[PDB]
Amino acid sequence: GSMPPQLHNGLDFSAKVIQGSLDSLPQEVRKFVEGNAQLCQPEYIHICDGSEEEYGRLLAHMQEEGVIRKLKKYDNCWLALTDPRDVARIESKTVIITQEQRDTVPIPKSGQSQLGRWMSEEDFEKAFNARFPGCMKGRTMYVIPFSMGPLGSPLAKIGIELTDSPYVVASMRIMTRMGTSVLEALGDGEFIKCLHSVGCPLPLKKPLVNNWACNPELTLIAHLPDRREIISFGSGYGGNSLLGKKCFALRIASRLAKEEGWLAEHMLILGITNPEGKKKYLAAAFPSACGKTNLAMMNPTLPGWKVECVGDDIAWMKFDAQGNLRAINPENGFFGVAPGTSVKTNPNAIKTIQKNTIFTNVAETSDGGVYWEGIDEPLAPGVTITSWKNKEWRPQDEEPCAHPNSRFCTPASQCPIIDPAWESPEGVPIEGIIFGGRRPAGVPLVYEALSWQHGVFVGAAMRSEATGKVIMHDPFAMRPFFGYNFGKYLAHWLSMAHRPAAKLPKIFHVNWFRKDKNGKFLWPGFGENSRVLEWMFGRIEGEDSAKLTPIGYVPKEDALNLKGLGDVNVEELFGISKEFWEKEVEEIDKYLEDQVNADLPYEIERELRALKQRISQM
Ligand SMILES: Nc1nc2c(ncn2[C@@H]2O[C@H](COP(=O)(O)OP(=O)(O)OP(=O)(O)O)[C@@H](O)[C@H]2O)c(=O)[nH]1
Ligand SMILES: O=C(O)C(=O)CS(=O)(=O)O
Ligand SMILES: [Mn+2]
Ligand SMILES: [Mn+2]
Ligand code: NA
Repeated sequence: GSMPPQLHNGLDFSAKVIQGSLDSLPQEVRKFVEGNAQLCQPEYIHICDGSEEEYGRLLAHMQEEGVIRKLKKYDNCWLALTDPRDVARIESKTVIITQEQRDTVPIPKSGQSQLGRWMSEEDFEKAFNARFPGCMKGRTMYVIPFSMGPLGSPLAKIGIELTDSPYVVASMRIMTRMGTSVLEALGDGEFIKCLHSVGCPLPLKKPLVNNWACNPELTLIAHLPDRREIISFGSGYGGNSLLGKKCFALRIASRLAKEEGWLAEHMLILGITNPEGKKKYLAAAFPSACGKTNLAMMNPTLPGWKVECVGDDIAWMKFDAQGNLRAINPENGFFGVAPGTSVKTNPNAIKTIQKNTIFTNVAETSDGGVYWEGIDEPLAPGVTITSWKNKEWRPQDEEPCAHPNSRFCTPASQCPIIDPAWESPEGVPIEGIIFGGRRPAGVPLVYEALSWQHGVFVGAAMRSEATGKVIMHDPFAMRPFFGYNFGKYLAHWLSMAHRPAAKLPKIFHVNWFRKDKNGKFLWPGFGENSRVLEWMFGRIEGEDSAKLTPIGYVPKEDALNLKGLGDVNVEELFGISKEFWEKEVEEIDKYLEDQVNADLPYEIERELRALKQRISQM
């Protein structure tokens, strides 16, 4: 782009560029970079090229500065340990800015919205000016050009993330497609503007914990959809700092999707092939910490079935001209929870994460490997553990060796079951959509919606045990992620039924988490969930394998393959109690009335009425 006009030499940052050229950038990309460099005052500007030489130089830089350690047991794997105040995506510090609040959340009838957190433009201006001026002093501003989706896909969109964290650059190279080829594809096109700072200008005003810069008291993750901007300050972690993932590919993208006729969803995508050589793609929305990654990478127990992974967390979907709902994974890697990952629960993740992977907040073994609760693989006599708090650790310490939200960040092209169409620009045709969460009582293993409207209500009605327990509402697994008013999002989903030629997927709801009276899981889950997927497959083919109930279709007796599982308390796992469901519909009704209020579509109110009526006839 061109040099800004100057009476002095205070606006052109060319002398501080240590990789790339401001003159090579598209005009509007130059203006974004240089305007924010003026505000944030970085010492240098590094324009990322996405090369393997860059990446290795970056990793070396962080290793020299003690920001990450090499895991010498594996091939090109690394470990970062954070400040314990900065360990997760933080919804209480996450906002969306629009002129009118109702564009962002429905105005609730009686209570405070739980469907988003609106901030006015003027309050955001104050917050921005209290944070960003001078915030990169003494640091490098990295410029990360990235594509969400295969480079060129009709469904793909480009962002530019400015950050002062080399951890963010390395993680974005895995999680997105990053570098010079993205700038060449973008040209003078539109892009999402992503600004990120850890909020710790040098010299440091406050103590640095574990070599991990953050500013918990000023953390703020903001989204300005009308300006196509995402501005995040004070956290270096996950969905707060890797701005392509939740901030772009769910919050900004769900609003662009509403504007443009598509969907952006917190869904895995998988391909499943049966023993008769037929393959189908499924999408599934479960809340965080409710097993999407385990399902997306399943190793099925049933012989002759195969599952392949297209993505594990975000889906972008659009009807094509033929009426098929086509989906892409806009991500380029998996940002998976590490604890609980074992050969029993996710053997294909175990395979994937031993090369080219960055781990955050797991334990390190003395021979340079990784450990966490639930890994279920013993260490040789002699090998010791350093916990994620950087302290010698043993099991008699009561605290976990890994933080419960610790992650791996691994390339998708390495997974041994990555689907052969996972980067197809046309996307994959979705034939079923699965909702679900953690329900210890009342909700059976699987049911099928009665109609598309009923299915949209079942997404709306989702609830899940918080991870005393509380049963939270998390409609469509999107509660922390709606880019705009949920009522309008329901209308958008309902409207897909009115598109001529639309081939609507079947909608299901699952529950892996039902417990008996003693608190034991009724269903063994994991790869045995292949039995539930086989039933859903047959359903999509029209098999006569369902029985009607008040909450939807369930498997007929004998319809699930439970060979090898004769031991299961089938009475309890599939049972439907009038008393539980009368209470459930009352909670659903109270939630939708308060939280969606004047923006609740008629058709969702009608499905609530019909479910109440069907339960009343039990
Ligand atoms: N009982 C049971 N637990 C399951 C099953 N599948 C996954 N889990 C549990 O789900 C958790 C793992 O899910 P996460 O990786 O946290 O879930 P996610 O949906 O991928 O979350 P995000 O990556 O945060 O969006 C662990 O507690 C697992 O034991 C299943 O079939 N049965
Ligand atoms: O919280 C989630 O749903 C996640 O996938 C982790 S993060 O990307 O939000 O950090
Ligand atoms: Mn996951
Ligand atoms: Mn997620
Ligand atoms: Na650290």
